Amino acid sequence: EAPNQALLRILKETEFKKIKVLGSGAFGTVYKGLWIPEGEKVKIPVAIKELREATSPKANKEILDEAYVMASVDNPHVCRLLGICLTSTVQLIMQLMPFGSLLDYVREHKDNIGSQYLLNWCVQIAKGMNYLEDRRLVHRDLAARNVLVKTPQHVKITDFGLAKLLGAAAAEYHAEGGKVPIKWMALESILHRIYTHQSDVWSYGVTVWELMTFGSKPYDGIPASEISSILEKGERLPQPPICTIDVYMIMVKCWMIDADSRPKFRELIIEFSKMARDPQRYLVIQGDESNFYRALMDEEDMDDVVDADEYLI
Ligand SMILES: CCC(=O)Nc1cccc(-c2c(-c3ccc(N4CCN(C)CC4)cc3)[nH]c3ncnc(OCC(C)C)c23)c1
Repeated sequence: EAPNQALLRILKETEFKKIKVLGSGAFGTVYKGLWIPEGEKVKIPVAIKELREATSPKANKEILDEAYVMASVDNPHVCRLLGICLTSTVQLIMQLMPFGSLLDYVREHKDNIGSQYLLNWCVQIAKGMNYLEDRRLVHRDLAARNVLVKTPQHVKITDFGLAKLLGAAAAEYHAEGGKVPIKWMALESILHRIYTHQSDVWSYGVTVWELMTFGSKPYDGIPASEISSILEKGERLPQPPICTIDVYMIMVKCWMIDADSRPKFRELIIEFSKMARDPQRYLVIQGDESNFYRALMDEEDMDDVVDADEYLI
C-alpha cells in the first residue's frame, strides 16, 4: 500500500507548560496546558496525557501505539497529535478540546441543544470516520465518550487506543481476547472478534442513538453476555422520542447483521447533510431554536495563541 509519510515530532519538556489536571485514571493524568515551540511566536492549547508510572512496559508500548495511529491522520474531524515527549514518563501532546466529551456535553445541556447541532455533529463524525476509512484505519471504539468538543459547532473523534491499521489487501482485522465495549460492537465482533469499517458503522449508529437520547446508556440494566442473543433475535435499541422515522431508519440500517447491507460512512454524510438543511423536519425538540483562551489557560498574554488546526508543518 501507500507509504505512511506522517511525521512524528518529538517535543522538549521545557517548551510546554502544564496548567491543570483535566482528568486522572490508572492509565495516567491528562493535563491541560500551553505548548510554545521555540523560535516560533505561537502558543498552542494542548492536552497532555502523562503515563502514571515509568516502569510499565505494556503501558509504554500502548501509548506509543496510540501516538503511531494518531500521527497517521490529518483531518478536521479527527483530533490531531502534536507530538510526544520521551521523558521518564512518556507524554502525548494533543490538541486541546476545551469542552470535554460529546457524551458529557449532551447530558450537560439537554435543554439548550437544538436539532441543527445534533445533525451537524452526526455529519462531522461521519466525515471523520469516512476519512479513517480512506486511511484504512478501523477505530474499534467509536462512542459518544470518544468524540470530543472543540467548540459546540465542531466535534472530533479521538481515543485511538483500540484502533488498528489494516494491512495491505485486507479488509478485516481479527483481534485477540481483551476488554472491549460490547454494547457498541457489531454482532460479528462480539462472536468472531472480526472488525471492519462496517463494524465501525454499527458503533456509529449506537453513537447517534446516544446523542439522540441526550446521553442515555444503551441497553441499560442488561448484561453484556446477553447482548449477543438479543441481537440474534432481531431486537435493537428503540426509536428515540425526538427522532422522526427518517433518522431512526438510518440507525436501524447501521445494525443490520449483514455488514455489507449497512451504509457506508460516505452515505451517512450525504443522508445527514440533507437533514441538516432542514433540521426541525427530522428532529422534533421542545423549544427548538481571544478572551476565552485567556480564561481557559489562565494566562494574561494570549496574542500569539493558535489552535492546532491552524498550526501545520
Ligand atoms: C476518553 C474519555 C475522556 O473523558 N477522556 C479524557 C480525559 C481527560 C481529558 C480529556 C480531554 C479533554 C477534556 C475532558 C473533560 C473536560 N471537562 C471540562 C469541564 N467539564 C465540567 C467536564 C469536562 C475538558 C477537557 N479535552 C481534551 N482534549 C484533547 N485530548 C483530551 O484527552 C483525550 C484522551 C483520549 C487522552 C482531552 C479527555
